[PDB]
Amino acid sequence: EEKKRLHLIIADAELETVPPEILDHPAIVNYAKRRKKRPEKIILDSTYHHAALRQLEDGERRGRPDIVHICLLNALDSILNKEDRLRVYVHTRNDYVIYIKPETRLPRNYNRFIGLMENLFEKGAVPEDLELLRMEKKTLNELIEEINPDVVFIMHEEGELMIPKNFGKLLDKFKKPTVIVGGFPHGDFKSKVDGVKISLYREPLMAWTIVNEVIVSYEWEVIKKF
Amino acid sequence: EEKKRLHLIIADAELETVPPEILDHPAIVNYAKRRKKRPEKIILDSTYHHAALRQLEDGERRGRPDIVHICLLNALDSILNKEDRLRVYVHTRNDYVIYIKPETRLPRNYNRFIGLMENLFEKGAVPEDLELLRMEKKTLNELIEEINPDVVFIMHEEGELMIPKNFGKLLDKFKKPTVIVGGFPHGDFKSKVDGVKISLYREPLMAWTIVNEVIVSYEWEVIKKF
Ligand SMILES: Nc1ncnc2c1ncn2[C@@H]1O[C@H](CO)[C@@H](O)[C@H]1O
Ligand SMILES: Nc1ncnc2c1ncn2[C@@H]1O[C@H](CO)[C@@H](O)[C@H]1O
Ligand SMILES: O=S([O-])[O-]
Ligand SMILES: O=S([O-])[O-]
Ligand SMILES: O=S([O-])[O-]
Ligand SMILES: O=S([O-])[O-]
Ligand SMILES: [Cl-]
Ligand SMILES: [Cl-]
Repeated sequence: EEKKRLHLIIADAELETVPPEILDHPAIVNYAKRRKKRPEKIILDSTYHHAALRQLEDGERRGRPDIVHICLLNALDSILNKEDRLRVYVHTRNDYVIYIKPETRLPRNYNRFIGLMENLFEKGAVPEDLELLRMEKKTLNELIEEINPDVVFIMHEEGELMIPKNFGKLLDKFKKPTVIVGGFPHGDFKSKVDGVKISLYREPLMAWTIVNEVIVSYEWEVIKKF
Repeated sequence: EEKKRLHLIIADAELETVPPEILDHPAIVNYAKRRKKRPEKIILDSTYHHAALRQLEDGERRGRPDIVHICLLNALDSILNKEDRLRVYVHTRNDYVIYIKPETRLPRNYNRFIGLMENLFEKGAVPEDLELLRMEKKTLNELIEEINPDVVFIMHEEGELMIPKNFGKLLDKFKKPTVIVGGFPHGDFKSKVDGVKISLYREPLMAWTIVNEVIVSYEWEVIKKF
């Protein structure tokens, strides 16, 4: 825990159980009936639950646990992760953080991932002994305080434009760089924290693409055998 | 169609409708009843269908359409794709090929992706006019013949070890390099074609990780503004 590592936060993520406001919406009730599950225990998924989101605040961007899934598959299966050069976290839109042990094997199947998220939200930590995933009430600033990095970067389409290769070289100049990528499909961050905004392209990209550019660019600097 | 581009083939992919042999397996019948769908029309998914795979040849590696989904999300959302430097194809374990127009927006949600695959397998091309996805009976060699590349690389854990950065530099020395990545979770390729085997790491990696390493490494060579 003294070697250089990237601390990557997928932040303001659209990962939540079904909003209390819409628990009785027919599309929710029908879905939960079919799944034989209590609605309040179910992970919100706009693919199934869109009809119920029409009237919800930010309804159009909520319920995107797919973004976290694909980001985490990309991050945890990375060479950077295997070389013990990555720590990854999820901060959700409702100010919960998920801590992930680096050795975690995330379900490749999305539906199995959702099942895992349902278990995590219910029990607070999974599995019982290992606690490969652990969740608690926490703001993005509180998380950053815990990491105590020497620099915070916020990946932002409007930030300082950098060639991805060059951003990797920049990250390798720090001991404990934190990079924040939004876990939401469009719009602004909800959590304004101090950090350096960095663009890698002058068009919007998906979170997983940004994850890949950052991780791969860093890999080729920080792993001396590369 | 004269600029350098990477032609990326996700090959021998575990993407198929339910095997004829197991259509009457209870786990298949129950699943298809629940989905109100004809079993033969359903995409095989080991997450739901594993009980029926126990006795099938290669049962343990079949029904992994998740691998294709995550590979294609990674490929199509890439900067390389946006710069018109990528052509991507799927060749399946049953000798079908899927051609993908570069502008295709793949469903981010896995279950919506499966629905799209069901439609594609049924109709041969989707959507009706656009034909962003098109499928036909075809071997991997026949596909390579169509591409007519100046080099074929086969990403293989046992191949010539290369630093990913350096493989990108190598790819940029060709006009029309084809790269093959297996779309199967473990084991050997089924389709032996002529090509140069390249390892990027001396441990096994998932297909999507290899996809990211290849695409990102190439990007930083082939896109002159990088
Ligand atoms: N062009 C871009 N450069 C850098 N980060 C980006 C870009 N497009 C999107 N992102 C990041 O991905 C998230 C999801 O699109 C955004 O909240 C942001 O963190
Ligand atoms: N270490 C590796 N180097 C290169 N390609 C690999 C490696 N591990 C797996 N692959 C590729 O990913 C596919 C799925 O693991 C394999 O069939 C192969 O194409
Ligand atoms: O059955 S309820 O606890 O999901
Ligand atoms: O990893 S499991 O979801 O196939
Ligand atoms: O209803 S059957 O055609 O899937
Ligand atoms: O892109 S759709 O699957 O959310
Ligand atoms: Cl929540
Ligand atoms: Cl098939």
